[PDB]
Amino acid sequence: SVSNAREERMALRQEQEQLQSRIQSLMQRAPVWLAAQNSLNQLSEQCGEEFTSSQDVTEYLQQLLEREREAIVERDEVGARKNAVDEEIERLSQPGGSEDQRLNALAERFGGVLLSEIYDDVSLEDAPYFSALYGPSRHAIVVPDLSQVTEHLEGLTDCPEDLYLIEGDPQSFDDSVFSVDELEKAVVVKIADRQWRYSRFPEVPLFGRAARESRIESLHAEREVLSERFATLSFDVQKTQRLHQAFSRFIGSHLAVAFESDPEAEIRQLNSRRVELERALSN
Amino acid sequence: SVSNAREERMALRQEQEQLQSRIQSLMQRAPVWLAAQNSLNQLSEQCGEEFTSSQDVTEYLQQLLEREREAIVERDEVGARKNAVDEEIERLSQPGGSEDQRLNALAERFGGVLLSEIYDDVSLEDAPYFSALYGPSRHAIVVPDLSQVTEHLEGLTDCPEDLYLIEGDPQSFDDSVFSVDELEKAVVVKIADRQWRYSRFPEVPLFGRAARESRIESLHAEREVLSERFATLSFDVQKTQRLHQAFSRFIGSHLAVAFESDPEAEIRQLNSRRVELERALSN
Ligand SMILES: [N+]
Ligand SMILES: [N+]
Repeated sequence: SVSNAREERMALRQEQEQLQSRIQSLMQRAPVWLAAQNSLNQLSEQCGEEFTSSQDVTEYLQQLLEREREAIVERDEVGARKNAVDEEIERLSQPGGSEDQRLNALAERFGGVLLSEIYDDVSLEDAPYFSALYGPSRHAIVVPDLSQVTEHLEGLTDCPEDLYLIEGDPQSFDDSVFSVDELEKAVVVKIADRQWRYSRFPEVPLFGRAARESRIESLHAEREVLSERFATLSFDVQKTQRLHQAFSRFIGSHLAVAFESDPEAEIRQLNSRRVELERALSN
Repeated sequence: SVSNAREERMALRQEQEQLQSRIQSLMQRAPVWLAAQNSLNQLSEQCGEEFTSSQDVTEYLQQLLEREREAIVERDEVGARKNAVDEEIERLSQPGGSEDQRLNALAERFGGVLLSEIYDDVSLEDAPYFSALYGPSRHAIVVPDLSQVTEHLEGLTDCPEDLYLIEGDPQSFDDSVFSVDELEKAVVVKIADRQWRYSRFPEVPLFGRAARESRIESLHAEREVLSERFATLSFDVQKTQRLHQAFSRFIGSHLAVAFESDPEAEIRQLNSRRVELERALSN
């Protein structure tokens, strides 16, 4: 019967050579599973959440990446709009410049209103065109009687060499009328027989500083709201890309190892089992 | 007979007391008639003439005084005219100033002439009025086709905001026409319905720098001819007023005495006569 008793003994060593080498691997495993556990606590500490599983890690990260891309399009979109205003404003600001002061004085002299002020109200898209339109008549003074001037007309001496005057109701003024051919960024009026004026569209037109200055305020409001939202976004992004890179380090290095049962658990268990085997080889 | 012989003797002393005192006066006379003769030679030396008589002195002086007054009205009249030119010139010179250079460039661009040059020819009395007249159309460019511009019209960018153009023959240009009311040192055009322009007469009008610059030359010519004649006159006057005062000194002091027969002539004559008397009182 020697065969059952001898072969039986083999199988116990056979196993013990397995438990021995099996344990040895768990020992290489430990130090790495240590570093792995550190990184996992740390990264899981960076945000209030609990990672029981590796799938949790992948889930928190799907969300992390949307937070990121969305924040990057908004911060980019905002700053785009911000710069579109930094620019806008710049344009409406440079002033030409300079209308004559004397005119203000004469319009005050004769009861009545300036035209720079009557049409100070006009729109931004229209303002440049209408300035070219009235030719040198832009700074005309509007007075309904034209009687005050005729009297004080002789008196005036220092007035600008050409003075333009128009009889109308400043409160409800009735637009002029021209023989005109509109050209790109310019206008061509037939002022008379065989005579024509070409006036370019100005940057900073006489007419419409009031609707203009008014837009320029609205742009400052918006700009400061943008720079405020931009600040919040760009921080938000930096913080997110910082947790992005957080996950990568961990993913590339410690992710496989973690979510394993501690090595020591099986190392001590296998050991009491190998001691049990050795005792049976002893008995 | 004692009476004839004694009384006869008296009359000889009687006379000798006359010759004695008569001679004494001639002696006071001499030194003064000396100084008188010096001044007469001297003054008669100052100008090539001969004074045989006191009437000669009065005659040369009538002439001297006309030379003087006439020279003083001419020198005064000349300098009056000179200063009327120093002034004139000053006025035509101060330049306003300044017409746009770009215009020159554009008129060269389109075959054709400027209006500042078409009317550069006008008169001085008319120039200021016509400048006020054309309003801002003074610097218009005259071109007969108006075709070159329409093509290059779009291209133009930097041109002054208002550009004025007129189709005519620069060589034989046909004046514009306005609805105008002429005012003192100003003009009032009805440019349109319910619209009027007031342009003051300029000092230094755009039109007529060519008839102006041309007058200004003629004034420099004349001015230098005046300052030349003025120089000759004013010297001539100084020299004359110097001979005027020459005559006065002499007139006030030595004129009575001169034109007398030398004292010594009668002093020696009377003396041989008083010696003859004394010899008869002796005999
Ligand atoms: N328009
Ligand atoms: N005139």
